[PDB]
Amino acid sequence: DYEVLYTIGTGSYGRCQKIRRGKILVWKELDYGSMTEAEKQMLVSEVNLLRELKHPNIVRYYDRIIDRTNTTLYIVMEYCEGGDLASVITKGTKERQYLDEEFVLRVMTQLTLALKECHRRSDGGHTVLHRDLKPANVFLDGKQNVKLGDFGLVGTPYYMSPEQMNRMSYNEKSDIWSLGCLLYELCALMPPFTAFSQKELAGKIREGKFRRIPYRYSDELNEIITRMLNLKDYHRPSVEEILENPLILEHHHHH
Ligand SMILES: CN(C)C(=O)c1cccc(Nc2nc(OCC3CCCCC3)c3[nH]cnc3n2)c1
Repeated sequence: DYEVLYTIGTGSYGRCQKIRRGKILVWKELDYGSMTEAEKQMLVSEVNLLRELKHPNIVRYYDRIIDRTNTTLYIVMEYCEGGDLASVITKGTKERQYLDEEFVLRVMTQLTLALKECHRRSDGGHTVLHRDLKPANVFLDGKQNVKLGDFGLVGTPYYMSPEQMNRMSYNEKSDIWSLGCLLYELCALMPPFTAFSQKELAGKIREGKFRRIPYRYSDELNEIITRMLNLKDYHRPSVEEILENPLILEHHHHH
């Protein structure tokens, strides 16, 4: 059993609390109480799927607690001392300091490794797609290594992939599109498409145009991020094609 320190916040899946076993962790509070037998069964399936993922750049699963009185499944996971990537981005904006290209390459490399484990399971395993890849779902450890978490169970691109816009199923290249949006935003300190309404946003995406990332950043880094933002999913690189990029070196794999 564990002790609750405080509530960190509330995600779309439910509340997340900082807890202590004296190992510091978090749990995600998944309330199955309004669910039918069928819906609860789906929940079990997804949680069992996600439970299997293991990777140094994926938030580590630790345990599950079934609390029948509270009608709640508590999913115990790694606490990430460094916070989220969103706060890094807002920090850069406030300080008027762009992130170093080296740090961007570390984030791109580690997130792509994380997604590689999902898209290409190292252990046989059923493929998983993240489905909610945005700076708020990317956490950081004490050394600011990437820990991808909060797997998916506005006038912002993150909630409009071209697959959504075209009524086609979310696929692995839809994850890559979101990765492109995220890395773009890390470099420019703003998303590649901005708008006041979904309609205006859809218009901007459909044109597929956006500013170059800042000239701080090499042509090679601009090109691979841009490639992830191709309108056609088959023009976007797979995780293997990303990792083959000449920019990505051994030391980008862990800091
Ligand atoms: C808003 N935010 C990221 C924080 O307050 C914060 C600050 C320092 C360390 C952490 N550390 C952390 N935060 C998490 O989820 C954050 C929570 C999720 C629901 C939406 C609001 C914010 C974690 N999930 C798994 N491991 C985690 N480690 C979070």
